[PDB]
Amino acid sequence: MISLIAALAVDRVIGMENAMPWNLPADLAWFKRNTLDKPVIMGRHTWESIGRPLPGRKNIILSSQPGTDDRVTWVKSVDEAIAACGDVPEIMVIGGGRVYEQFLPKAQKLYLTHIDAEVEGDTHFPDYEPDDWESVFSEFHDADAQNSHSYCFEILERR
Ligand SMILES: [Ca+2]
Repeated sequence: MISLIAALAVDRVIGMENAMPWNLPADLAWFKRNTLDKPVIMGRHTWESIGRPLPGRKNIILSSQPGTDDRVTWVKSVDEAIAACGDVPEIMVIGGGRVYEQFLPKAQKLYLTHIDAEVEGDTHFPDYEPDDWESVFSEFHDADAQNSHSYCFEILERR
């Protein structure tokens, strides 16, 4: 099964030109726990922003161009990205906006972090109809000494 994992603020904003104006270590723990030892699919832009391969995860990068980093696997299409993952229990799509948009229709589960922040962004998580999904897990947290804003984790399974 294919799953998407994403952190969205209001209006489904997931990305902008500059660094995000929030500090959320708790989402980073969440992210790590949910993707550990599972193959991750990402678009070129996200790859560039992370800058190194994610440790203890097979890394698949989608690009129309030839790859520039032999440490990861580069694919030229959605279908090949899938095939390069092999036979695994769960494939994680970690971004970005263009990528999620193409994988949403094939995903069976979503791992979302809702952040209570209003930011100007140029990238949005695709629109989804909550009714097509079953909320299997949800858990709210207030901002604290370590997390700049309140947030909520939620796990949705396709009905
Ligand atoms: Ca922003």
